[PDB]
Amino acid sequence: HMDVVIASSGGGWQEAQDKALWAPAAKALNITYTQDTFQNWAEARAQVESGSVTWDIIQIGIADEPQAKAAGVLEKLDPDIVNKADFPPGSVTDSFVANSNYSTLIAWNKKTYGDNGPKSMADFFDVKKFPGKRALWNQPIGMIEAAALALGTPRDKVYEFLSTEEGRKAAIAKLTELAPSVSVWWESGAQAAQLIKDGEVDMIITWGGRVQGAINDGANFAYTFNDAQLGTDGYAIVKGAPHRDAAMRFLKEMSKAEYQKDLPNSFATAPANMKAYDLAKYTPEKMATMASAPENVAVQYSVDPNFWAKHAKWASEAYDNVRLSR
Ligand SMILES: NC(=O)CC[C@H](NC[C@@]1(O)OC[C@@H](O)[C@@H](O)[C@@H]1O)C(=O)O
Ligand SMILES: [Ca+2]
Ligand SMILES: [Ca+2]
Repeated sequence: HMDVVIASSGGGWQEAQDKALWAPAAKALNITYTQDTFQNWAEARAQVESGSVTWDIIQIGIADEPQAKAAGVLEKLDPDIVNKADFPPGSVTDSFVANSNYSTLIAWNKKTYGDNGPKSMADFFDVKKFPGKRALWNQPIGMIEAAALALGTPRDKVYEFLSTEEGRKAAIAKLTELAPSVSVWWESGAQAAQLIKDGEVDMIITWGGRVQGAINDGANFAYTFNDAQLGTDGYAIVKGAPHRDAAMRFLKEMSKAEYQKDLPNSFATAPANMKAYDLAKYTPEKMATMASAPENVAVQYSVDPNFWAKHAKWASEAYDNVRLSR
């Protein structure tokens, strides 16, 4: 009840944040903290709506931020919590501080397809060319866009296509056509990593760090950055946080280059603080696994928070219908 409560999505990703950021920053500030886990920012909304907020810091996505901010779920962060020039443009708002870049990408089972696995969203959606069990997230960010890409939309026109009612309906129709081949709608990064380790799916759209972690654990899977979504993860403080002031100081400390440099030590993620790269001096081998590496960025498209700030409610309901058809 006296400790700052920080929450992310568990598994290897939470363990990496706790080791590189939370435990060293709390030690430097001589403070005590408690961890929690959640999969959707709507759980932070529920706390705000119930009138009993227990979480202080929440780890959310860059495209969750406009929605959460509009719903009054987030506190406004103190000015100069970070220097905006040290982070990618748009990754730091008045209610969010980025901690990393990651990819929502295609991974496939080498026992099923060998080296000849799906290398694009058109291939992921091609049950004729690639027969097998698919796994998709139970939340729509990266999933609606995957269907738009599968329909032939160029990566740079994804959100131009999803700007019309016609494009949005076509993306849902493409997901509905794929739905009978979707054996599991994964709910957490650790569950997606477990599906990969057990070879329970033939192909999956999930986060790069989770995929690489499963492969490091022995999974006979391969993956590509082609047609992947370049995402941004970060921190926000819950509106009415019981330890708001202490949380603000903790978030300021953990955003520093000295902690950020250690974030990809074992977990395949890309630090958001640009000064971390100079401090750590990552090997080319290390850089190649990073979502934000130039060669990887070249075959990706960035998530658009402006799209999600407008059509999240529609996407949630329509995507729920696609999954509820099973
Ligand atoms: N930054 C990273 O490298 C990790 C990427 C990825 N994070 C995705 C996430 O932030 O997306 C929005 C929310 O669903 C979160 O629960 C989740 O941790 C993961 O958990 O694997
Ligand atoms: Ca994991
Ligand atoms: Ca990951």
